[PDB]
Amino acid sequence: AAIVELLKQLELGLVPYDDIKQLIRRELARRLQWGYKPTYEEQIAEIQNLTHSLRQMKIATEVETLDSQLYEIPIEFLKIMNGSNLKGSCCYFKEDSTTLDEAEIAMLDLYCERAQIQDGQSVLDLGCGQGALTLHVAQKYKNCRVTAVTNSVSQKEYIEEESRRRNLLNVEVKLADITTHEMAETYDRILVIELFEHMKNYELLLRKISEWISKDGLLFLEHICHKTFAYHYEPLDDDDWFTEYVFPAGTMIIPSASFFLYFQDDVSVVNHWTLSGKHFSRTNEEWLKRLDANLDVIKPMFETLMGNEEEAVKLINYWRGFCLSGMEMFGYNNGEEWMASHVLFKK
Amino acid sequence: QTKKAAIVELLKQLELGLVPYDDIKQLIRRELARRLQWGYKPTYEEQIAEIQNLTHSLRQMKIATEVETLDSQLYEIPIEFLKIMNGSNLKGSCCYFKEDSTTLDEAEIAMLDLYCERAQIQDGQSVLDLGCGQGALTLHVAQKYKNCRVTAVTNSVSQKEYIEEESRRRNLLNVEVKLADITTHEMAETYDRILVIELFEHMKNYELLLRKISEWISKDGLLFLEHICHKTFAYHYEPLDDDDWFTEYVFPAGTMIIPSASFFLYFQDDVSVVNHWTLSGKHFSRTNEEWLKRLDANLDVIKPMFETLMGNEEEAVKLINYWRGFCLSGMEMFGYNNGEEWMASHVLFKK
Ligand SMILES: Nc1ncnc2c1ncn2[C@@H]1O[C@H](CSCC[C@H](N)C(=O)O)[C@@H](O)[C@H]1O
Ligand SMILES: Nc1ncnc2c1ncn2[C@@H]1O[C@H](CSCC[C@H](N)C(=O)O)[C@@H](O)[C@H]1O
Ligand SMILES: COc1cc2c(cc1OC)C[N@@H+](C)CC2
Ligand SMILES: COc1cc2c(cc1OC)C[N@@H+](C)CC2
Repeated sequence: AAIVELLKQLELGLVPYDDIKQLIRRELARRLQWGYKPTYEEQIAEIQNLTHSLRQMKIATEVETLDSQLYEIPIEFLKIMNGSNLKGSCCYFKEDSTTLDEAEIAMLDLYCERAQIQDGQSVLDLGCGQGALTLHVAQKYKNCRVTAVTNSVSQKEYIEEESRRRNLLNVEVKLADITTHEMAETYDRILVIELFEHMKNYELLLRKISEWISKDGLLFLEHICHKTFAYHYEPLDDDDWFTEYVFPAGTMIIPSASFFLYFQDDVSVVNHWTLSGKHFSRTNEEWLKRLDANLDVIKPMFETLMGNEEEAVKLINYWRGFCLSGMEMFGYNNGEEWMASHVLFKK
Repeated sequence: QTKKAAIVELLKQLELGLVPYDDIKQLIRRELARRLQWGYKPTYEEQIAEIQNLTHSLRQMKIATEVETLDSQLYEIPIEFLKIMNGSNLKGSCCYFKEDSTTLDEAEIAMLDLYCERAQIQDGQSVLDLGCGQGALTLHVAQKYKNCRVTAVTNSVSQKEYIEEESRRRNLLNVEVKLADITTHEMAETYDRILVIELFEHMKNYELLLRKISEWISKDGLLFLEHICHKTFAYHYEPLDDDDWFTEYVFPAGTMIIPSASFFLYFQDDVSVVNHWTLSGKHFSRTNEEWLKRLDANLDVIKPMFETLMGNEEEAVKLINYWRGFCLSGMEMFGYNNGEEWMASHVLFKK
């Protein structure tokens, strides 16, 4: 009700950044109050309830209404906001000199390091995005056989096209929905960068993925998380505007750092890392600098995409919201609440 | 320099029973505080990396070290002493106090019931009790699941003693007891439910131990585990520094590990976690406290017993204050910060 006018102000870009950030922190602080429990017994039971609950769901509900609101994004826009590698996920900022572009590379190298990728292997990039990791792995290891899987077509066409121009003869893009796709091939490395947040039955999904791992192969998983608790992105109450601010409810789950430790039926954990929230926070902060600095080019292309001025404005302030959501959320408490998690699995 | 010698004087005062209970609790809390400080990390990244350093280093060890010198200093205790210090079932592990007026006996019973609930024992099952102690669980499960066939495993000639005798004395078919080093025991038998109550703390290489135990699980069988823990970090029970007198006060060096509550989540190569609970440190705190009350109230019968077992009053004194420090260590460690630091973890595994 009284949030209906806040959402409207945010749409019209009336609320300045300082004010936005503080209103967001208020919402985060309320989420921590909600998520943290007085006794560790309860805290653990809340993870046990969510794990058991997801085990009676389908691999992912509402699969490509997610992929037409987001992910079917103009390439030309993502080239403005994202870095050169078009990484649509956490980047890694070692030092403060670290630009967005280096931060992209740093994170991608770390993946290859931590997934233990060697020149002649089959490599599978599930939820490939704009192909940042696929192209990286292809340029880096000439004899690797990379297969990037997406359900989008704007993504598929770009990666295919980009391979050709970068002259990467070892990339293969496969258009499919992973929730229902079955493939009889098998791979030495499987890589999943921030896909699981959109899915539900991690048991069925990891059972499905476990079979695409050849013997002695490995599955590498990045997911954002909270340090301690886990939850569906669903409003706390009548006053929570932040949860559905950017992601439409039902599209998102925020795992605990330990979450997929509870899903080791068909894969077994080998290694586990986490990584400060300040990394994704700066990533978002550089995505935001990128919008605001290129408004002059963004407005006219938004203005033609939405044949309209009623709405070119709402879409630009949507993307600010995205950025400021990630900036403050993962930034919260010097990066020690919401953060990223890296898990390495064998069969 | 003199702080090394200050410590050794403290240790002998404790052996001689010259330090009042409150002074002991105060000093223990100071070490505890310092372990928390050494344990917690300023970034979560460093915290998780610490768990990985330990999970990985254990995988290169053997299943257990100091095995028979653990069965000698501890776990070969005269039963006559245990019936005084422990409650009716001689449970030498965490009991469950739901209400402020829960007795020790009641509390033993409540934990034992909770094990059967969480391991989902059912009247027609084959049950293996690894590291059975004085068989508090074996006898309990045996009793009113008459068509179970409980099997207890111990490397302690004194523990095989008491169970076999007290199991025919209560007119029980089911109970069978085997004397074996679990570190080296192989067996071609196979069980619907394997219960492990506070055994792993003495082990090292958990990947090798759990590989072995899973081979003893029947199809659709379960593994139920209890281990004490700290909620966040894990560690070998080795001294922080030279001023740490508490870490080796009770348990011999290199015989104990304190896992994180999350620890065995990382040892799932041959088993698979189905459920996971923790349980407030107030239960084991209160348990150790009820044990301590039972000592002091029966010094009249414990003193001659310890004289008879030792050869001289000097060592009988040292021994009774040993057991006091056992229970005091337990009280303060697990009751620390209202029981939300050191505590008990329950894990249910399938094959
Ligand atoms: N059900 C599904 N089937 C196939 N691909 C999916 C999918 N759901 C989401 N995706 C893809 O997975 C990606 C998750 S966002 C991650 C982007 C990319 N992995 C990167 O690192 O930059 C989206 O870009 C989308 O293309
Ligand atoms: N290496 C080893 N092999 C077999 N048993 C061992 C062992 N190390 C310790 N134990 C046994 O494991 C138990 C740990 S104390 C727990 C006692 C019992 N489970 C109870 O709850 O009452 C003791 O009985 C000890 O004798
Ligand atoms: C900006 O906030 C978020 C950004 C992203 C994610 C989650 C965010 O906040 C929870 C998920 N990744 C899959 C895509 C990027
Ligand atoms: C009293 O402190 C402890 C008691 C016991 C344990 C650990 C204790 O302190 C860490 C372990 N169980 C195996 C045996 C009982």
